[PDB]
Amino acid sequence: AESTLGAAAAQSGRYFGTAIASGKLGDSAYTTIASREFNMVTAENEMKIDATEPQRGQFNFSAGDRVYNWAVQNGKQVRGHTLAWHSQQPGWMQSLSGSTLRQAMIDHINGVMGHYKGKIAQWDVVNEAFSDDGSGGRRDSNLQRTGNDWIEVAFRTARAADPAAKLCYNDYNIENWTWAKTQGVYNMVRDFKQRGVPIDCVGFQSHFNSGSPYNSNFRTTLQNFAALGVDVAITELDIQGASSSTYAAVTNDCLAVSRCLGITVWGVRDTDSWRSGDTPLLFNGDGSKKAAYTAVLNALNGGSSTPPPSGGGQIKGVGSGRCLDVPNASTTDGTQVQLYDCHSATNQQWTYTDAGELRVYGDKCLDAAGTGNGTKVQIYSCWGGDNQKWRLNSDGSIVGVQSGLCLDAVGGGTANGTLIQLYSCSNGSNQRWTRT
Amino acid sequence: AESTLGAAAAQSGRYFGTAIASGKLGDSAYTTIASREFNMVTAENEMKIDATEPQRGQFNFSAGDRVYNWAVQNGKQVRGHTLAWHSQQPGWMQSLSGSTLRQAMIDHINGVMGHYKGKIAQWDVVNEAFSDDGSGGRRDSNLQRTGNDWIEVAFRTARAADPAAKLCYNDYNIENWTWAKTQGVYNMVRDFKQRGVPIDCVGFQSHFNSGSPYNSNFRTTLQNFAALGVDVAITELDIQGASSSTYAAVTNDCLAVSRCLGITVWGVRDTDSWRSGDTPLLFNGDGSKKAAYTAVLNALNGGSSTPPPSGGGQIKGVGSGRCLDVPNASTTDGTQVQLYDCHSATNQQWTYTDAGELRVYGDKCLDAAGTGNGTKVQIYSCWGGDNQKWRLNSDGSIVGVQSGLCLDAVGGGTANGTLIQLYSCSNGSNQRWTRT
Ligand SMILES: O[C@@H]1[C@@H](O)[C@H](O[C@@H]2CO[C@@H](O[C@@H]3CO[C@@H](O)[C@H](O)[C@H]3O)[C@H](O)[C@H]2O)OC[C@H]1O
Ligand SMILES: O[C@@H]1[C@@H](O)[C@H](O[C@@H]2CO[C@@H](O[C@@H]3CO[C@@H](O)[C@H](O)[C@H]3O)[C@H](O)[C@H]2O)OC[C@H]1O
Ligand SMILES: O[C@@H]1[C@@H](O)[C@H](O[C@@H]2CO[C@@H](O[C@@H]3CO[C@@H](O)[C@H](O)[C@H]3O)[C@H](O)[C@H]2O)OC[C@H]1O
Ligand SMILES: O[C@@H]1[C@@H](O)[C@H](O[C@@H]2CO[C@@H](O)[C@H](O)[C@H]2O)OC[C@H]1O
Ligand SMILES: O[C@@H]1[C@@H](O)[C@H](O[C@@H]2CO[C@@H](O)[C@H](O)[C@H]2O)OC[C@H]1O
Ligand SMILES: O[C@@H]1[C@@H](O)[C@H](O[C@@H]2CO[C@@H](O)[C@H](O)[C@H]2O)OC[C@H]1O
Ligand SMILES: O[C@@H]1[C@@H](O)[C@H](O)OC[C@H]1O
Ligand SMILES: O[C@@H]1[C@@H](O)[C@H](O)OC[C@H]1O
Repeated sequence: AESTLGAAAAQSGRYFGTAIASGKLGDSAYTTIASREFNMVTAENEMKIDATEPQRGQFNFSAGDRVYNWAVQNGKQVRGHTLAWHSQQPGWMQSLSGSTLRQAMIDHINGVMGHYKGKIAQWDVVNEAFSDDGSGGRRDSNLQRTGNDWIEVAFRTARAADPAAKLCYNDYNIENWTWAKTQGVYNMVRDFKQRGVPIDCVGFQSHFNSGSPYNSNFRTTLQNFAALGVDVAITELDIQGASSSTYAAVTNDCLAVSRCLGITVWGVRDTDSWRSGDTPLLFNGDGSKKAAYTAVLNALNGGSSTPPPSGGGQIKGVGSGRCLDVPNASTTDGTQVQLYDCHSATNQQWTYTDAGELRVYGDKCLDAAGTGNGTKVQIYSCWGGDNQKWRLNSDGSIVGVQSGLCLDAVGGGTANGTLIQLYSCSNGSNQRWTRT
Repeated sequence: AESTLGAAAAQSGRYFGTAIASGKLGDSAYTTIASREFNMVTAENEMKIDATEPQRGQFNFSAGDRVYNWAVQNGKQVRGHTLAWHSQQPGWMQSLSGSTLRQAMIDHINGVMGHYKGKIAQWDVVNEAFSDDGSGGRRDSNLQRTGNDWIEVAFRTARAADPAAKLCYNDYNIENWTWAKTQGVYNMVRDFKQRGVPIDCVGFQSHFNSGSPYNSNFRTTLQNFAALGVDVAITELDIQGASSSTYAAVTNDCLAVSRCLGITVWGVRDTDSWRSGDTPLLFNGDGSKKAAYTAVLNALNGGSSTPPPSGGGQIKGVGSGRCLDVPNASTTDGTQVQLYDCHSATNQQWTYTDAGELRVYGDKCLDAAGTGNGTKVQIYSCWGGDNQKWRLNSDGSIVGVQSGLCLDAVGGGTANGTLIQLYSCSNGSNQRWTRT
């Protein structure tokens, strides 16, 4: 079922999930995508400390169960997030310290895991316990101030509460092997395994942005932890800008490590993101698939046999043999493109950007002035509009992110001068193109 | 005066205005920008038919004077918009026809211009009277069915009401000289001027987008109308995606036409735009100046003494005599840039795009990881974020759109390897650059 992320992921024995917000489950557009694309669910906030234990000793699972129920009803496994954490603690817990806090921490773990016993695949037992100052030490929080052994205690408590669950330590900025934080978590996990402290997995949040960017050494980081005898999981994936290349790279890294269980993107649509401003997810506001969605799916399906055109390249249609060409190498906005015999000419050299654009001349974008059939495909100044973004389907077609339509040679004409338009996608040779 | 659009425009005897919404005059961030940047105002809706005459015979100038007064008290002239139009007519007018309507049009023109007699610089007497079907003929409206001569009557009536006001015919899609609509309006005005019909100006709304793209022949259109003996004005300018080149082009088209009175953009911030989705204005919602803002300001001030580079060029520091360089021509995201002896190489070839990016390698963007002083300036995959958009100030400084900070050579360093950071613009030589 290589047509959806979850099913594609399943072809390598992995899962592909998302974070579900219970308040969005009544949104049909939202649930339609969520249910179809993922086979793993994480509650975005519903299973956190403040949501599950509002007052000390009083547990509440109405919010968490709404997410859980929806997940199982739709055939998805669930990752519990999160049991021990310095953030989003209910007021009563924030005011605790020392042994009083230590026991509350333990009491909380028993209460939540007990309620969900035998129903959770993975639990992020402890979340973000290391600092970002750069020395890879522990984050100073009320939890850490109860004693360095609090994490160990949390894991032992969790194991006893629900032995069927995989116990994960979850954190961010621990993807780049060169960062001190990453090495600090490694040493802790190694220490745990050596002394018999219960831990089965390490979750790498994977919140990538220009501040803490993706680095190919992520694969080694994954291998390094995997070699300690624990599984690894990409738990909260989102990339600032949503580079197609970066999304594909992350996917291939996980697929390269046998112990990488799966990938969870932190949200469904960009509009649902905790950082919508970074348009970091795979679907945009209107629910359409972004260029990065296609790159992720293709990556899950094993990628392509031959490497795409590195910088520049021509787009040749199979049912014509001609290359996508801008009439008379013009650079005037609003110029409808056409089919024409191939040759070395800039007005026939298109570049597919990580943003999903098909640029010509370096700053002119394949543009669609409309969303319906017949819409002329032209060139317009690049500005990032969804009508300037395209997805390159494995079947050789090129669909408009905004329109959902495919680049179509009018009347299936193959002769030179044949204009390009937007028409319902098919499989006709007048809609398939070959990178070169 | 050359730090604000209005002032820069004033240098050539022109003006630079915007459309003011009475409901936003209580928003200090709105007015802080409006009062500072523009010296001409058009009420976005407050002076239209339905707003000034909710019932035949009874005029309500409250909202209108609110805008007019704010304008005058803040040193701005006013464009009256608009006296006779098929849109936004009150309910009672939308039903009138023939004679009674013709008389209603006249009375309305008399009432409004009477109230504002001698206070209005330009009045859009007639708005959008030609259709977009491609015939080049009049639009079929209750107003047109009263007699093809309605437009002539409106102008004769207007001249009578207030002879001190320049009377304009305003429309959209009349910017491209090759369009039939444009010719339809051209012939009418030519006829009017010959037969003596009182008309002083033609307003070009200038709403450019992928559907009706800006075309360089726009200057030809302006020059052809100017030749007829009428003034011309860019009345409701907004460019989809707000390309710097296009904004600069339209500005130069006006500066090249002795009869072009000035330029008005249809709104203050992108969030105030009637078409926010197209982010077609000069200011972002947070109030920051967009790349296009600087392109317009530079254009109004007479452009750069030397013709700016055309994609893929070097950026050399004035104080160091060294170029903006990507260490070892690395392509990895997060790599901070440096200064280095200038030489022909891709890691020194920067392309400034219409969106305001400084690209390298084709799909890598000069990127600011944060917004405070000391923020590292690096390269990151291009995605259109404001932390990847820059303004090329005429003084040679390069300011980040998001941060409002200038590219800065750390500690005024001048040697190879000096790193680049963001910092408060200081006019220092380590913040000045020459593009070649
Ligand atoms: O709630 C959590 C967020 O607070 C957390 O924020 C991360 C903070 O660090 C960011 O990267 C920094 C970039 O600048 C360097 O100097 C710092 O050393 C880096 O840590 C990172 O991008 C943010 O996401 O993210 C996880 C949330 O749960
Ligand atoms: O007002 C509260 C909101 O600010 C709060 O926002 C949530 C904060 O956590 C987000 O998820 C985290 C992302 O970073 C990872 O490192 C963490 O592990 C995640 O838990 C979540 O997406 C936001 O919605 O939600 C509750 C509001 O009351
Ligand atoms: O609900 C009403 C709104 O829909 C209405 O929107 C205004 C419509 O006119 C816009 O200005 C015109 C843009 O097109 C040009 O050709 C015309 O000449 C302009 O007048 C204006 O910006 C919108 O706000 O406003 C009133 C609401 O009640
Ligand atoms: O205007 C006409 C187009 O609308 C028409 O479009 C075709 C519809 O059927 C699809 O299978 C074809 O691929 C598509 O081109 O083509 C003829 C043109 O005159
Ligand atoms: O209300 C009017 C709009 O309907 C009008 O729309 C234009 C129609 O033609 C297209 O080519 C243009 O892109 C589009 O803006 O614009 C003027 C406005 O007053
Ligand atoms: O390289 C940086 C200098 O360019 C920077 O210069 C300061 C800019 O702001 C002005 O108000 C100060 O007077 C001036 O010194 O200082 C920091 C340095 O790293
Ligand atoms: O765009 C076409 C150009 O590429 C070709 O060389 O000559 C014919 C033109 O229409
Ligand atoms: O990036 C620099 C490169 O351009 C120069 O040639 O050698 C030194 C490098 O740091």
